[PDB]
Amino acid sequence: GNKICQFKLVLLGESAVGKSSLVLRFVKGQFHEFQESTIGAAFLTQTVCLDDTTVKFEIWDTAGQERYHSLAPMYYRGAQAAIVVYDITNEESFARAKNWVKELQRQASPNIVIALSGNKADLANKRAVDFQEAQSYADDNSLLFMETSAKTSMNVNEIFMAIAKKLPKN
Ligand SMILES: Nc1nc2c(ncn2[C@@H]2O[C@H](COP(=O)(O)OP(=O)(O)NP(=O)(O)O)[C@@H](O)[C@H]2O)c(=O)[nH]1
Ligand SMILES: [Mg+2]
Repeated sequence: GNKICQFKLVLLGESAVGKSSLVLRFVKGQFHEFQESTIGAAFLTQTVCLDDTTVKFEIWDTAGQERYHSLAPMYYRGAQAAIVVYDITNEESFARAKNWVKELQRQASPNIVIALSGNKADLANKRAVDFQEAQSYADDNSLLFMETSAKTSMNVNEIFMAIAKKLPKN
């Protein structure tokens, strides 16, 4: 089809949950076991086919370390969507994700679409966050939830595409 559109997506979450890995998997079909912690933010783009539309994702991959918290609004101001990422093996990272969700609900655009990624789902033998508990949390907060693995690719294209399908369209 011959339509085109573009939107801004921000990833937020505790350091080491796999934000950069998810973006690299989606954008480059790449996964690096040895990824350096991000400084401030990184920016990448992917263009995909969705139905009749060529959709360009402008992706802001934020640094999750607490020392960068005050920069976050620069990165989510203006975003049409967010993915808040946690690590399914780390309950504290899940708690931190909930606080990022609260911040977005209070301070981001009121029409932002927010997804929740329970990442590192390939490490389910070390699970700390019950799937159904996270799904219920997501449902109660109007969040798109998927468990993902940047390492295997599980649900990575799916979560990004599902967001793009739910961006307002008349
Ligand atoms: N097993 C597994 N490891 C993963 C997965 N996603 C990321 N990792 C690993 O987790 C580590 C941290 O990933 P990274 O993408 O740098 O995390 P981040 O959220 O961008 N960290 P920061 O916020 O500090 O930039 C890396 O060693 C990476 O290989 C995944 O789905 N499964
Ligand atoms: Mg990173």
